[PDB]
Amino acid sequence: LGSKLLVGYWHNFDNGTGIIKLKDVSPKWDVINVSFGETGGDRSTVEFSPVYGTDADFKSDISYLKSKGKKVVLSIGGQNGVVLLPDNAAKDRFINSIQSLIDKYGFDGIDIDLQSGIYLNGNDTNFKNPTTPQIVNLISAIRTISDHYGPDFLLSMAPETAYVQGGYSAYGSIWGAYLPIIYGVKDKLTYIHVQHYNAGSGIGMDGNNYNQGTADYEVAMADMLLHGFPVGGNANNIFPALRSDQVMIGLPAAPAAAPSGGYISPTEMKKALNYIIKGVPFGGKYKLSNQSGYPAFRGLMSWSINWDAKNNFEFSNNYRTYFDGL
Ligand SMILES: CC(=O)N[C@@H]1[C@@H](O)[C@H](O[C@@H]2O[C@H](CO)[C@@H](O)[C@H](O)[C@H]2NC(C)=O)[C@@H](CO)O[C@H]1O
Repeated sequence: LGSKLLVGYWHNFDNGTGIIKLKDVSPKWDVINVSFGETGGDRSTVEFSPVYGTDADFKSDISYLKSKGKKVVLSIGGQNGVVLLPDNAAKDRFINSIQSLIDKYGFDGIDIDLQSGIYLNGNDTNFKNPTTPQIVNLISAIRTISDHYGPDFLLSMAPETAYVQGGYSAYGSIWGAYLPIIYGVKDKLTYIHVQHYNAGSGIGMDGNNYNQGTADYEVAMADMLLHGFPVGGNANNIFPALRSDQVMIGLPAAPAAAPSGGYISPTEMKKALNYIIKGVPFGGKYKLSNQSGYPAFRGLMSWSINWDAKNNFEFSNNYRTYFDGL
């Protein structure tokens, strides 16, 4: 896996942007997050069927990409996905159904993109030791699935900001709810790409409010994970820094990819990237915690490959050239 990645979500569906067959995906993407595994009635058995091709065709397309150095990852969740693991039985259905799918298609890893059904219960106050079954069991399942595969099974996650940086303001309900998951699987975690979009405003470690889609916002939000931060207003409850190589930023490929805002122009985003990676500022209001940068910052994720293809390949072309240019 390269040191500066472009991770692109791939639509296993036509939402009007069309279907791109796997071999027609731009090689600028290093990792392809196939979207999405979802559940039926039991909310625990994950299901997936390719939007084009026989199962064997799709598996073959995945093998081809892998032969080219690309990673093809199964994403679980997104917008409409629901996974509920109230008990061990549900956890086991989740584990087994996901392993079967990885075995069936040869996926390189999994991406956790669960955006519903995840809450810190009352009394669940310690991110190092969660008590909410959904959280405890998700952690357990993720470790178990990761441990079912070889030395470079890829694990990623794409939580919304409330679940992560939100933990700076509160710890309970959705606020900070992915912190225990991140912490619980950090030794297996390849990288996390929080969704810096459909997000409104975020509070930086300088206590200031930042608006999504601005360079300052992107730096302030990433710095939380790069530096670590106190949780829920408690100076004595510090969430530790992840490895810089575990930190990515998730962005919309085009304005329309995130209908509630979040899109940032590459020209503005490169300002943020230069500051995060090299400690080179751009006259912004946010001050980076390490003013000489975090060189090992892992790269950018985008929703999505399909949106990118529809937007003059702006995201993939701009950021591949930027990262290659470093
Ligand atoms: C990772 C990620 O961006 N997850 C969310 C996306 O799922 C979501 O895109 C929407 O996904 C739906 C399936 O879950 C599609 O039906 C829907 O068409 C698609 N919407 C668009 C505009 O592409 C994005 C939307 O910005 O939000 C993410 O949170």
